[PDB]
Amino acid sequence: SMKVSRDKDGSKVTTVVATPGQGPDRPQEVSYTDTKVIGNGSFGVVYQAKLCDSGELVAIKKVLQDKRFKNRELQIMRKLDHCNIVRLRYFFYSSGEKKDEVYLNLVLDYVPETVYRVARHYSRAKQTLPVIYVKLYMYQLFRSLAYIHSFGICHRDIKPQNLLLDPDTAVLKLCDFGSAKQLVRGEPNVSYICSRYYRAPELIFGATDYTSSIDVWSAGCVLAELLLGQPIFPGDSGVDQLVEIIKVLGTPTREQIREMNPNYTEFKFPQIKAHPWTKVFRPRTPPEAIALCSRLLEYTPTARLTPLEACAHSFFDELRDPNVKLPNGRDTPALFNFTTQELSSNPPLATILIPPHARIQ
Amino acid sequence: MKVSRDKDGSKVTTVVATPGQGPDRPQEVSYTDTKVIGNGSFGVVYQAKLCDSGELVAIKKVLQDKRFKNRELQIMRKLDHCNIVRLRYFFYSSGEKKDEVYLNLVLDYVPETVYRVARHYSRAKQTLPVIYVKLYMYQLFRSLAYIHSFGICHRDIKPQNLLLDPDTAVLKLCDFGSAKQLVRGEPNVSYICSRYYRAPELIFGATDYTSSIDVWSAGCVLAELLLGQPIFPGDSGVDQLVEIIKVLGTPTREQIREMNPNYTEFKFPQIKAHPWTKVFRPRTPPEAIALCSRLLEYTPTARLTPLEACAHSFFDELRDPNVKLPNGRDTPALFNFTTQELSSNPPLATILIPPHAR
Ligand SMILES: O=C(NCCCN1CCN(c2cccc(Cl)c2Cl)CC1)n1c(=O)[nH]c2ccc(-c3cccnc3)cc21
Ligand SMILES: O=C(NCCCN1CCN(c2cccc(Cl)c2Cl)CC1)n1c(=O)[nH]c2ccc(-c3cccnc3)cc21
Repeated sequence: SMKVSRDKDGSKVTTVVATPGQGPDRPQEVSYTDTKVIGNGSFGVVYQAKLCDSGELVAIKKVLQDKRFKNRELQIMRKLDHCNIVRLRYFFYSSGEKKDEVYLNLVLDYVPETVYRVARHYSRAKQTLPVIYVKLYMYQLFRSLAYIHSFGICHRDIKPQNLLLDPDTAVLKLCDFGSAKQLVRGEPNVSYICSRYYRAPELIFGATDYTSSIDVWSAGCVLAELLLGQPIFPGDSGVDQLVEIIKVLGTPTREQIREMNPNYTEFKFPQIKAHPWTKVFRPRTPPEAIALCSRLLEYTPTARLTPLEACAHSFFDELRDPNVKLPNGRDTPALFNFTTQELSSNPPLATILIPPHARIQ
Repeated sequence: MKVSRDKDGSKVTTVVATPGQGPDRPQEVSYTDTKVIGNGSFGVVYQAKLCDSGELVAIKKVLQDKRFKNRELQIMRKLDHCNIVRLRYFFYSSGEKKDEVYLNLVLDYVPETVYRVARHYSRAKQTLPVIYVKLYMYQLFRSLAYIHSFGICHRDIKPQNLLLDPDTAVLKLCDFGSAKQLVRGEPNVSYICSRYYRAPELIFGATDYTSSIDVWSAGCVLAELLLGQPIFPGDSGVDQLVEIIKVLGTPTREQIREMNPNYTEFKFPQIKAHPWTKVFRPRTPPEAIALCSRLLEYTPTARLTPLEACAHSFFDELRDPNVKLPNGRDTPALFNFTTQELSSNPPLATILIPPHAR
């Protein structure tokens, strides 16, 4: 049930009764107006709306509700609370004319930009994003990956379109969990998740026993794309994607193929040596960024850095400097308020992750 | 290879190349006017002019593994069809720098592709006339019916790999770098075939697929030509599958088992079957929609064979004795079938060869 109405200057106003995303189930009277679509596709429509009272902008994701099982994205969104993940404020059910079908609406934070759009603005003008922003955007993404992985949840669709951005505050928030799923060892999972360009090689090889390290590969493809100005492993087919991976990483040894897809899909690749990673990027590319890419984009999934280990990489040392600031003068967003949940994968890493100045009493 | 010039300042290359569809007696071949016309993954595709007949040719240059023999070459020397690009010659040469051997494939030159022609009508906000949809689709099925009779699967049917001569309306299939003979019992990789056109059993990661993946990809080209845009788009397999469910409906558990037996352990939203007639524009011929529904089937064994598609009622206008091209010329070769081409279903010759043919 929803109650449509108007204000007194015009302005159509919708009022729903929604459940808080987190906390106890205390129903909520939420009124919003100025509804405008901000893109759809597959899952459904994603709207933008303005809250009537406070005037804040929010996003509403409207998908079809399977009457059999409850929506998996909703069960995950309610378990999550992190500064680098888009927050589920409320959620409610509704319809739309007859249909006899139920729609699930997820009221989330609104963030005005995406990494895809920002990287495209710089790419169209023949230039790359300033490295300080690349450090800030990837650190916050690796922080969000270390959080959901602590719960065993794999995003399974890391791409620049799913990385929201506030340009003023440099805050990054991961969004779109319609492909996320808790990965339990011994259980199989579908191999056709994740978008092109960013699929881990074990996904291209059709493996079903993959771990959360596929998110680390996809995040590594985002970092290299921001450095190169174009996707590092493009291709319209899995064969084309693999060729671009062989071009950089080299031919995968037989033991590396076993770690990816143990099924051995029965293919023989051309033998190409290892592209020295320094030749892949621009001349003035920071070598620490090149070092991070090589440690994220590894054939062997267990050899890739964990999200928490990526945050502690030397490429992010500038963010731990006490005098670091955004170019526009403001302070950096919160980068060191780690929780025990966040550090559970490797608590001793807090000796590096939390700089001394972040502990000044 | 011996680089030289003419006498007007043109630069001419002469190599000793082996005829593709011959015994094995190399000749001296000279070409000029070399220009890049394609690149990516495999290598570079050049265009050249034969110094004798002035005939335009395409040279596909790829790197050669010294271990095994290039599988594309071994397939090309076996093929001889009017709707498949012809391997005129092939030769080896150096390049790059680390003493690496390069294989060069001298093929036919066809000036246009289905992708580029369709992209023009899409930009101009119109649809390709159905007569051209008939001619292009028919010749593509004829090419698939040929290679499938050898057990060869193209595994990459897409409009970019469908060359077109606009004046003669001749279609020629090209790009066999993914082609492979599919033998029952042997597994084959599931990461072949380009996006938008991958068969559903490929998205499910099945390794026991048959030649019917080309038929699905063919059906995706037919739907795209009728719509003016891809019918099953998506940057991921989940997105591609959802667009398929919206048209075909939720596949029954029987259809899931026939697609990928492993059952990838996923549950899909229960969407009813979109009426095929509501997918296309109102003026779309019903015979075209009928052919699409018989190509884009969940169960791979339920899809039409390439030969059965050539005999579909959608191509009846092509068998009319008074059909002509919009530019006035006659239709190209459409009925010069061979015994090998019809081996899948010989009784179909009564329909495929109209009474007025030879
Ligand atoms: O996407 C967001 N913001 C984008 C900024 C505004 N842009 C959209 C409108 N526009 C635009 C875009 C393209 C072309 C044109 Cl011509 C135009 Cl005008 C300008 C740019 N989200 C946000 O803020 N909270 C969210 C919560 C969940 C999801 C989400 C997305 C996908 C799947 N599931 C959930 C997305 C957002
Ligand atoms: O592709 C072919 N013809 C079409 C070339 C496409 N364009 C034509 C002209 N043109 C262009 C023209 C006007 C404006 C603009 Cl703006 C432009 Cl760009 C530029 C190019 N092939 C051909 O004739 N024989 C082949 C043999 C093998 C392969 C092949 C391709 C991929 C993998 N393996 C084999 C391709 C051809």
